[PDB]
Amino acid sequence: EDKLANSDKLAPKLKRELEIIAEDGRRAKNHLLEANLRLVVSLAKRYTGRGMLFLDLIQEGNLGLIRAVEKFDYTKGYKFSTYATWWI
DNA sequence: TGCGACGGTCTGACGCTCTACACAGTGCCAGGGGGAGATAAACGAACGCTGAACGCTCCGG
Repeated sequence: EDKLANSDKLAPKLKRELEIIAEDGRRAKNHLLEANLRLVVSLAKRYTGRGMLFLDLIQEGNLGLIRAVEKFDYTKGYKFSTYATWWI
């Protein structure tokens, strides 16, 4: 999606393939997010019962978790949970 | 479709004062942006000093 975001002229079939890869990447974004909904629910129930509703805490942690997945890299050899927990 | 019945939904449940009260278990710091207060200077203003100067009654030789 970064390559197709550029203004350089490429093949239209190549741009279609890049859009397909971008759609697959967005599907991966989703799949990771519904993978980690359970852990953000657990860490939100860790912080409940203090004047703020449970589902509000879950959704705010979900915002923190999409922040986490925006700032996650595979170069460091650690699991997603221990890095996501700080942002949650 | 007619049947009860099963169920949810919804409502108020006389009136006032004398009286009448308050509310509780789970992280942490660094980097950076704004405006509050102190500073010393500045352009302009008017504020004083300079007695001088005009004019008066004046006691007067």
